[PDB]
Amino acid sequence: TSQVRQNYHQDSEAAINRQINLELYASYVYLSMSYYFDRDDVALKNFAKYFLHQSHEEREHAEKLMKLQNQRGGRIFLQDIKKPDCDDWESGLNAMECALHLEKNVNQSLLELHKLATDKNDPHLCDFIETHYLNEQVKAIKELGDHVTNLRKMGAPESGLAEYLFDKHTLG
Amino acid sequence: TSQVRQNYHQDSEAAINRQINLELYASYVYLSMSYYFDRDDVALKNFAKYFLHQSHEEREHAEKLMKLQNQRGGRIFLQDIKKPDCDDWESGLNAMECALHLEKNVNQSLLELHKLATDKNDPHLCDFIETHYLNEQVKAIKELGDHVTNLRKMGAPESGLAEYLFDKHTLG
Amino acid sequence: TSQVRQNYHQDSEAAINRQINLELYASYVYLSMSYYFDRDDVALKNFAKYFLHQSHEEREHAEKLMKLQNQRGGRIFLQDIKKPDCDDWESGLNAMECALHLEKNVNQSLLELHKLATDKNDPHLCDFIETHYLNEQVKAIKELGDHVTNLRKMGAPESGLAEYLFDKHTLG
Amino acid sequence: TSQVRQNYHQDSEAAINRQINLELYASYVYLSMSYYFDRDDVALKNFAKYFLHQSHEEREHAEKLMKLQNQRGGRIFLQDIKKPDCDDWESGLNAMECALHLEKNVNQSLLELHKLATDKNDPHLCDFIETHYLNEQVKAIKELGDHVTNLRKMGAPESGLAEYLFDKHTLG
Amino acid sequence: TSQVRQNYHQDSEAAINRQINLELYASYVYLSMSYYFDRDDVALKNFAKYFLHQSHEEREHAEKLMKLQNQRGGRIFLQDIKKPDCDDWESGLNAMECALHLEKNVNQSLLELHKLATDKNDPHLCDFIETHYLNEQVKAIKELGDHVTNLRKMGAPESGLAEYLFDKHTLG
Amino acid sequence: TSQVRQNYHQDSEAAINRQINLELYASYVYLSMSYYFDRDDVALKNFAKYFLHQSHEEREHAEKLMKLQNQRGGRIFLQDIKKPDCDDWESGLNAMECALHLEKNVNQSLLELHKLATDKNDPHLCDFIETHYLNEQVKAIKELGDHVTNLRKMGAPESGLAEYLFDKHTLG
Repeated sequence: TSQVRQNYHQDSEAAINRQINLELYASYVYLSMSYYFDRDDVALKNFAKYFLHQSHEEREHAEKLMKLQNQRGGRIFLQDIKKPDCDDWESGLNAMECALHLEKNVNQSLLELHKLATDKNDPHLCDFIETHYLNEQVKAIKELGDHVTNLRKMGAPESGLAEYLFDKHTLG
Repeated sequence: TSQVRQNYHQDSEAAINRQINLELYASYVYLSMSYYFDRDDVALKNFAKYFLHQSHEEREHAEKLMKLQNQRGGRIFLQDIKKPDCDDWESGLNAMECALHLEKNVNQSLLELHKLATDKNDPHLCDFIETHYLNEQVKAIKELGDHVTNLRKMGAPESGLAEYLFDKHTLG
Repeated sequence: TSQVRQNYHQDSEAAINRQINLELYASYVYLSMSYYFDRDDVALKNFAKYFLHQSHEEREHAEKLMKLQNQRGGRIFLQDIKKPDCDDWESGLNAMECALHLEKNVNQSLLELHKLATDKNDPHLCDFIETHYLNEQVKAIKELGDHVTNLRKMGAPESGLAEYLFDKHTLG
Repeated sequence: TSQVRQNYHQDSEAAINRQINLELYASYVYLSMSYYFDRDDVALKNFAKYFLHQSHEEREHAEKLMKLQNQRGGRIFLQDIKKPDCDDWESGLNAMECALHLEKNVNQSLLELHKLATDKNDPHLCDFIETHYLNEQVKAIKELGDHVTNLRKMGAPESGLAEYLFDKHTLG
Repeated sequence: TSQVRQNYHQDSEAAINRQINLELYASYVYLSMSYYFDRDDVALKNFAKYFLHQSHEEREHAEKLMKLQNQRGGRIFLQDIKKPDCDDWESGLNAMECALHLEKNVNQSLLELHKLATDKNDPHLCDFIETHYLNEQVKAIKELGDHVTNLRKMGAPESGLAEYLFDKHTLG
Repeated sequence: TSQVRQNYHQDSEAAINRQINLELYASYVYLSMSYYFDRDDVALKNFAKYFLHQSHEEREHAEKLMKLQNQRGGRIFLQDIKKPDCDDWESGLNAMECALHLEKNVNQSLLELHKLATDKNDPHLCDFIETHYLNEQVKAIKELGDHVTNLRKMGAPESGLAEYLFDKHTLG
């Protein structure tokens, strides 16, 4: 019914709305993680800053998807943003592993979205996903994997000195 | 159990968590409103920018409450962020009135929070609420009331020229 | 026969030449529209500037396609540029709607071109179309739809005050 | 019927429209010539730049005539822009000679236009043609004649070294 | 076994390693060509600079592929870099033609890589190849074709004056 | 047969070509080492940057030898560049020790080259080797020995904290 809509299938619109919800959920998870490390009994300021930055970037991803939905003449339908799985993230390493797993889930959702856009012969949507989301996801996953590897090699779970020094030198 | 907690009652902590959820919900409502006016069949860019700015500011309010919760030794417990009441906001005037009503609800919640902080003899929390939230709320309510009044006097609901000119001159 | 030609099918070359003609035709249509609004009995200077800018950008699109044709070793075959459908465009709103319809036709042609490039396994051509034409087309269609919506809500066809004020505030 | 029309005869208006078409045709011819020299089997970049510059200037001439038509209260009536006579221009010298012949035809058309304006006692049109078109045409014809003479003296048709060196030193 | 690997098929990893070897081989060929023209009995400094620049750029292409291999969780497996086909490149024109043929082989390998990435439903790899390699390859092939055409038209193989002047004016 | 050759014995030319191959092989080894430390399961960015810098410098050494070969009228004869001994370098300390051993082999080759140049009474070649290669080799060997010593004293092979901190403070 939109005057601008062209070659934009309904399944693509629904999947874009689902992806919007997933990006908002990721922003919420990162917000929770950020303020876990601000606790007086955790007190790792650079971990908190890192996760707050990630939360803001995920909000940006969601807003770019909403802009895309309006550009193609689809209609945005928002849903509840579910609370994060954990309230206590238990360590810097555990938070990094959870973030890695979350970003891999988001990547899988984006790949399914790209496959749907391909099956519907929507080159603009495929290009939008490739240009703005796929490489960003690969970069984020690689960075999180590097952080997890370094924390593990330092002996992070047992020794708080490892997490302290990683906070200052890598995230600082 | 927190080493920093002092004169911070459990009811105050619970009410702060509830206020965090309300601020996040307000940010979500403003996000929905912002991308309603970005639609090709609505197409009021300055309304969209205004509501996006409000959404970001509400996110900031929520984050400041989370920082307060950590400062006093309370523990943050996040909940689901419920979807906004409407998906179609139907006009600039209707969105402004809904925003006014939302900000008045938020003000009422903050006043109840202040009364609870007073009854528990928590001067730091009372001062935090007064300094960072009460006057901001009064300013926002006054501004929204002015916008609603001007739109009504222009004849906004019937004439789209009113909404167009308000978009350019007041929100521009 | 070209020393540089590689994975460039003849159907792709023919379709590129057809697209060149369509882009030149669009530039001509926008030129006609621009100098309609320069008439003393129409006298909407910002409408004229907008459509002249669009005409120049369409010329740029055509020249970029010609450069592509030479880069891949195809040969350019120019055809007549047909005169525009109308000499009197009758209003700012009517011109905007005609421009929207023209840009949608151009988008449909580009999508058919992309499908042909996909069927011939020509990734370079597909990427060229996606990178330089598809998102530009989506942006142009969205912008024209917004202009049409605003003119309609202002009451443009009946009232010349609407067209006058749109000229100064949106296109100014 | 135009409120601004004064001492502007119908034959003058028709001849101005014909001149607009001729200027657009010249721009198209120069565009074809420019992208002939961009071919991988021709590969004379400065010839291509020269002819593209000429094409843009001819577009400017056409637009100035359209502005004149609106200034005097006449009405623009566009026609088809015929495809250029050649798709393969066969050498730098051949293209230069064809350009010389085209500019001489355009000059002859402008002189007939001036004679018509004189016979209708239209001093403004005569002055417009003299001030903006006649001396520009004489300069262009002289420059093209100089280029043709130099290419001939270098032995251009037989030796590609002549065309190469002319491209770098004269058109560079 | 990599914590970051996702939607990255083993055939894609093997083909990426093969492409790394091909890019390194191209860098080696260009190095040989560059120092052929530095010989006292050849003595064309700008040809040498051109081919050295190409050698460095091919090294950059190889390193970018290695970075890609690590980003996706694949493992780099290096092989011998075979010596170039020729030690005496015999002329500027002959070297340019050999470079054209080499770049066309590299383009064919990249197109096969893209087809493999498409068959394995790997949009990130397809986009990486399209964004960073395909258009660069097309540009390089077009430029080499232009150089070959100009050298041939100047009479390069027979006359050393042609090669001398091409060295100063085109490659200078 | 070269017009510039003077006091340049054939054995010297052959040994220079062998040294060119050895320098290229060293560059390849350092490239392999650099992209080992870029792996997600190793993730020591400053080790990778150090070894990439060394690889580029070895390429420069090879190119300077090729320039020398042309300056004296000898002829360059390139050979295959053999793949590095290892694909998994297993630790920062192990890579540093392997680099030390490689640089000592290169130094031994250069000393044999200098002895050959002395036996052939070639003062220019002896001075070239002394001025551009011998002191650089001694500096590199000393630096690598210092790095190995520090890593060993930190307990590098067992503790990843040692390698992490060496990465940030010494190579950072």
